[PDB]
Amino acid sequence: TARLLRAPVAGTIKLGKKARTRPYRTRHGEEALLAEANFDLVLEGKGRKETFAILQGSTIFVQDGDKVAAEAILAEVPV
Repeated sequence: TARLLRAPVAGTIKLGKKARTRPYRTRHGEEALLAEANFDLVLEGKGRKETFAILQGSTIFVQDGDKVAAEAILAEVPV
């Protein structure tokens, strides 16, 4: 019922100014974040900047400034 968003490349996470998040314990008991507004998540790769539309109600598994590897889970987006 939800799509998983993964990092296409290694890079650093920028949540941005429009981002509104807050603590969230997922259905599997993991400590994460809940998007309480629509915002763009940014992944700064070496060769390109990737940007992802995040919907209100999405789970966010990363924090601003995190360094992530390619294929790391970034978010779970309800459909």
